[PDB]
Amino acid sequence: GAYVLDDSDGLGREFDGIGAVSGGGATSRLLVNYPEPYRSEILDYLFKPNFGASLHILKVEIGGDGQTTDGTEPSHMHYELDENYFRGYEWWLMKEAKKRNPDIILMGLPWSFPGWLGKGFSWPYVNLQLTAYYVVRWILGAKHYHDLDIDYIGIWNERPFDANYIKELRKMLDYQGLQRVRIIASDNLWEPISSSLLLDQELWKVVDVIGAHYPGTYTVWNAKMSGKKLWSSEDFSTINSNVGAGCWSRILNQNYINGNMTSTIAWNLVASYYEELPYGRSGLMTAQEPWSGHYVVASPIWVSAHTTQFTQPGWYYLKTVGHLEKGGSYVALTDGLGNLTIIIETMSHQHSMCIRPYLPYYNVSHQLATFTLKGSLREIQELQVWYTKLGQRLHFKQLDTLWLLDGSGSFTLELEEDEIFTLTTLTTGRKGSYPPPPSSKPFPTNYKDDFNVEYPLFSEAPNFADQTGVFEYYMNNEDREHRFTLRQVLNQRPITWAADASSTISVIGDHHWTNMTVQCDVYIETPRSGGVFIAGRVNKGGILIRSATGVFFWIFANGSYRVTADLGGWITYASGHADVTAKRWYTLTLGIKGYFAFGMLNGTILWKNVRVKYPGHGWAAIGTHTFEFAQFDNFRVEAAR
Ligand SMILES: *[C@@H]1O[C@H](CO)[C@@H](O[C@@H]2O[C@H](CO)[C@@H](O[C@@H]3O[C@H](CO)[C@@H](O)[C@H](O)[C@@H]3O)[C@H](O)[C@H]2NC(C)=O)[C@H](O)[C@H]1NC(C)=O
Ligand SMILES: *[C@@H]1O[C@H](CO)[C@@H](O[C@@H]2O[C@H](CO)[C@@H](O)[C@H](O)[C@H]2NC(C)=O)[C@H](O)[C@H]1NC(C)=O
Ligand SMILES: *[C@@H]1O[C@H](CO)[C@@H](O)[C@H](O)[C@H]1NC(C)=O
Ligand SMILES: *[C@@H]1O[C@H](CO)[C@@H](O)[C@H](O)[C@H]1NC(C)=O
Ligand SMILES: OC[C@H]1O[C@@H](O)[C@H](O)[C@@H](O)[C@H]1O
Ligand SMILES: [Ca+2]
Repeated sequence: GAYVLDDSDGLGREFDGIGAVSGGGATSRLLVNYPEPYRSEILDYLFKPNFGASLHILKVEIGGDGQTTDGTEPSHMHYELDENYFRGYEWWLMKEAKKRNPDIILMGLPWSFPGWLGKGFSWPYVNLQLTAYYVVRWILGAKHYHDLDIDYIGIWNERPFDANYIKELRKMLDYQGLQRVRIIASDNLWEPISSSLLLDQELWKVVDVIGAHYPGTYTVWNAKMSGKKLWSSEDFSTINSNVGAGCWSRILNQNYINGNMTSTIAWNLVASYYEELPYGRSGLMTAQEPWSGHYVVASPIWVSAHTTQFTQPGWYYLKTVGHLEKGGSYVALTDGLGNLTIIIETMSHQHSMCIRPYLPYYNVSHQLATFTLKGSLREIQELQVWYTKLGQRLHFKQLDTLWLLDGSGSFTLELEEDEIFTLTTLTTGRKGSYPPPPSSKPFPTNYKDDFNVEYPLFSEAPNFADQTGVFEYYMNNEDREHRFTLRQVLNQRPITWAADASSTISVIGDHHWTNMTVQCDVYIETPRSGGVFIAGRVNKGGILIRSATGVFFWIFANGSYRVTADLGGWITYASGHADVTAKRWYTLTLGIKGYFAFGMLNGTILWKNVRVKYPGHGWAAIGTHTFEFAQFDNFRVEAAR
């Protein structure tokens, strides 16, 4: 009915920021090859202050060469004795974010690790000092090569922690003069981390934040007892339609209200991965067409604004926050300098369903809300007003100032369903705008890449999304016909997070493609036992990469060939002998039209009119039989969608 907002009785918990994740996995893959100015606009919509999402926090995967949801991300140590601080795009992303917001808070977390850390096991805790050394090299590198200070380091995404590891990781950070860097654990459930902290003072000393995943707005008693900052360190993961923006809006408030969480971080920052990959379009905005420049500033960018443009890490929540009588919720915060921000949400059950968890139905309906400013707040007479309505929508529209000059220090609102209001003393608010970008367009139906780039800006060719193994630009001075190629660089299975395939593979193009011709030069580096393939109609990737079907055309250095229906090689379409050895350049062609396929070795037919499942559709792809060195060159694809 009436709700009091006051601070004379003290303050709530310190606010830590709203953020998002790049990674887990390859979520930003297709953002790096956006033409300008679009790439830069997209970044502005995410990171520029007083503009778009205006994020406070950027969390990135520390790549371990394993598949980690929508692809793999390259590690800084592929092998023992390898150190390279320039692979992939997270370094870049971090720099672009610091460019726009110098005060952005940066976080790193591993999902997978290179297999060599396991010392013969797929386990990152066999040698604690080795795994810590690995993780600490990354933090050092960020600083030494990119001038990036990493503020928070995690443990092992949604996997078990080892308390001795966390202790070692702290000792190791300190030893390298990284006392400044804080530790967040365990990026999984509230337990066993929370009880672990109450039972072990030494573990308690070295963990600074409890970050939990998909908590459904709630915490647990042990976490409250710990006195640690509590964060939803990964949340959201829902299609950025109105439903998703509704989900985001509700949990932004109710994570603090119900769960005492002082930060929430969305997976993922931006949908820059093929939509047909797992959890497609579940970023705060969409940017999945570098070939066209098309991007969508989706509802969740403006939901974010309603909190980020009007708060900063270091502000405090008030004690007075809660639910509304008739549905929805409200939080309020101050900076302790006379500024006050009020964020109100009325998301209806039906337009705010998150993927994890699903909420039993709850009611929201029209209501009036009366707010009264007691304590050091009574002295406020003017408040700027921002308003969003989800579902025909209006986004982040500024409304006329509200005045409380009567001396009541009180006002009232006509709240309805699926609305958000931000009431703030701050006047910096802005609904940033660039002109609309180009219209969406399918992936090009003729496409070529000869990999001829001597100093590439990124470590991998555009549009190729690795789903097992890691493919890289490769310069080979000692050959002149193939001096610039794409090379698969893993020589052993990673300490996996997902169920990586047994074969490496990178997918590309348009998932709708159904008739297509794929050509590529391939070179097998391993004698006797090596193998490579090219494919089309590849229908699954990411988390599901093991399930992928399609038409796979393999050659091996034992003088043989197989055509399979599946990446796992279980199902045979044709197989035979071929004049193929290791360490020789061969040109593969694969043609698939309706019910039939054919392969050519070096322009000459190897197999014709082999029957294949149809209809079927999916990407094109290149890859290798195991985790083995191989090269590709002069890639082309001609497709019909
Ligand atoms: C990919 O290739 C398949 C196979 O070529 C395409 O399906 C085929 O579509 C054609 C024409 O669109 C069908 O042609 C036939 O033409 C005669 C004469 O006018 C007509 O009387 C028949 O009823 C039929 O329309 C053909 O039957 C059909 N083949 C199969 C196996 O379904 C497909 O359109 C191609 N996909 C894309 C989008 O490029
Ligand atoms: C409200 O917010 C601002 C920013 O936090 C407070 O600080 C001043 O704000 C102006 C405008 O941004 C700056 O140009 C000054 O340099 C800031 N002064 C200081 C000492 O930081 C401001 O004091 C707060 N008070 C209100 C309600 O306006
Ligand atoms: C957390 O929130 C509850 C209500 O949701 C509140 O009563 C309690 O004081 C808070 N716990 C803290 C800040 O430790
Ligand atoms: C929700 O509550 C309102 C107000 O009490 C009521 O009019 C409406 O019938 C309720 N809807 C459901 C499905 O419970
Ligand atoms: O909902 C999808 C997300 O789920 C999390 O468990 C994971 O950390 C993310 O990488 C992503 O897969
Ligand atoms: Ca070349």
